[PDB]
Amino acid sequence: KEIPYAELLGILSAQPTWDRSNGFHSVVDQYPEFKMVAQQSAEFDRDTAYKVTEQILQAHPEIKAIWCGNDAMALGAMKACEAAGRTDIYIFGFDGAMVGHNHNYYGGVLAGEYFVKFLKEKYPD
Amino acid sequence: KEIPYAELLGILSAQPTWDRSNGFHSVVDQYPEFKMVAQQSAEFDRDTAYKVTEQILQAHPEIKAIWCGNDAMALGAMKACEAAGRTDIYIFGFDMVGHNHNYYGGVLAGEYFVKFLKEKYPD
Repeated sequence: KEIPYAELLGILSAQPTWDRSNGFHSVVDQYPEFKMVAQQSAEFDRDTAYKVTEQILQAHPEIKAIWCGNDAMALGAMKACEAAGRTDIYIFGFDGAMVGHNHNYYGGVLAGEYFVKFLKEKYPD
Repeated sequence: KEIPYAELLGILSAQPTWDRSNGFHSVVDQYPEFKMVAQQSAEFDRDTAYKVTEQILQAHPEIKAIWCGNDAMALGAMKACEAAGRTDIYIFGFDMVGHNHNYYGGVLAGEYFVKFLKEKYPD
């Protein structure tokens, strides 16, 4: 039933962080089977994402996926999963590159659609 | 030895959030005994802070203090601490090439946070 996941946020003071995450959540939050059990900044950085993911894996072992606000954080997350033997966890991300929406928000929307479609196929009810 | 704490940030897209937090950290980060174990927006909102703090207290029972980017969040955090029986936790709050008023308010709040907590928890 439930698909628990974690999210790695970018730098909290940087607008791309909010736009990517908000776009992602505009989609994923419509599918209540997806449960965000952890959400933390990894500062758009690979080494920080490794450290943060290592901690998330210990506190929330049930996660099936991690969505990341840039490629560097996804790479660090993937390394941490490998180091923990958690090669089962799926890693996703969007790297980019106010009234209305922009590039980072729409990219988060499309990334969220893919995240839902992929994970509902792997983990149907 | 160490003094773990949590920070409740304002609305992430609002510049006062960052001026206040950056001024606070310009002081606190110089003192290595203070360790920020959780940092999360509570949207400058009391009821959001209540819910966010309830979650932080369960993930990070080691915390001895919470610093908040406005009064509304401090009040929500205080209520959450009471609800969890954690009346031991101290709550604090305050309500770009140059520096501005919110930054200097954060600096003064951080100086007070350090002084107060170092008197409560001396080496």
